[PDB]
Amino acid sequence: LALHKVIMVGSGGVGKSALTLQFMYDEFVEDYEPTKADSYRKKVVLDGEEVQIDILDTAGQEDYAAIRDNYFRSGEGFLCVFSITEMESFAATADFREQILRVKEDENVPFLLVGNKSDLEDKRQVSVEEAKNRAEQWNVNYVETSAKTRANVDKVFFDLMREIRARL
Ligand SMILES: Nc1nc2c(ncn2[C@@H]2O[C@H](COP(=O)(O)OP(=O)(O)O)[C@@H](O)[C@H]2O)c(=O)[nH]1
Ligand SMILES: *S(=O)(=O)c1ccc(S(=O)(=O)Nc2ncccc2Cl)cc1
Ligand SMILES: [Ca+2]
Ligand SMILES: [Cl-]
Repeated sequence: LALHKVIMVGSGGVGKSALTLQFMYDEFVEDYEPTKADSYRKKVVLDGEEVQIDILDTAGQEDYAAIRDNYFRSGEGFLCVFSITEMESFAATADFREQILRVKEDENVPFLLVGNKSDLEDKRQVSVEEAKNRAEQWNVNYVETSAKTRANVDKVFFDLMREIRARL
């Protein structure tokens, strides 16, 4: 099977693990150890083709730059997550983008900008407009998700795999 290597990136508390666990296990998991990184593998039928998705749920603990870069080098696509309720997590996505680009050397690397916690509209700090503008500047798609309601969870994983399939 095609193996699509996906890496979750984003600053702390944005929903990397919650998104991953909703996708993997159809549960909203609210207390996942913030410092625990893990890998997940699932067989999925992508546009009618059985493939395997491998998800690296990063947790920020790899501070050694060479090792962090080695992990990103092995990734084929990235879900770059921020929380719509934390402006600083949106700002932080620039850093992950730069890190990925330094390693992958390809501005067209499969990459979605993911604004999570869309079920907390009353706590929004990041406008849809400014996130769409950033996605336009980077030539990536912007999708808002909720790990709590499952809104667009399958979409971001499947659309990232579609980019991996098309581009690689
Ligand atoms: N309401 C809401 N809470 C969320 C959502 N995603 C994550 N959370 C909560 O935000 C906290 C941190 O999420 P987590 O996935 O552990 O963040 P990580 O550090 O990026 O892996 C947890 O308490 C989650 O329950 C979401 O879409 N909606
Ligand atoms: S490794 O498999 O021993 C390993 C994987 C992931 C981490 S981390 O998620 O805590 N940190 C990390 N890893 C890759 C890219 C960025 C970041 Cl922050 C640590 C070890
Ligand atoms: Ca986590
Ligand atoms: Cl792992």
